[PDB]
Amino acid sequence: MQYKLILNGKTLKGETTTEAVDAATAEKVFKQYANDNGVDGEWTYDDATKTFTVTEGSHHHHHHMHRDSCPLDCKVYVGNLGNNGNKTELERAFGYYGPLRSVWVARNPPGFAFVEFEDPRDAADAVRELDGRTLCGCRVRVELSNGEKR
RNA sequence: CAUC
Repeated sequence: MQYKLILNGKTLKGETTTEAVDAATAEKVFKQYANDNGVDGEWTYDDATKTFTVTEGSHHHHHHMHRDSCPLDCKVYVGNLGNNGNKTELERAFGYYGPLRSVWVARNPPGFAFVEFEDPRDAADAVRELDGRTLCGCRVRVELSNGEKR
């Protein structure tokens, strides 16, 4: 019986078919043809239209409509926290919403500090649920850090 | 939004 395959990639994309028994032969035929175009992403199958797919993430190229919202932008600010310069509380508070990359706190009876996350969405979620309330024992103004010029 |  014949089966289909789609090679959804950034630049090289396409589709083909083959005579097989089922996935037990189609899943060891398309593996060659896909690598001959050069795709080798998410190996998929549809059990109602009998059509494989391989949505690319292996030919080492991708871009879309993003720039000033990347892993570089993840720096954050926190202040009016309460008298604490030990980082541990705010560090687990930050990394709780999602993994950090760096944390800083000052030297003179502080209640003010700085932070950097790994995903800019970890910083965004943290900023959205750490602000204007309380964390250590104060009112926590929490913002993205303005401390850059590219 | 710096006390590094």
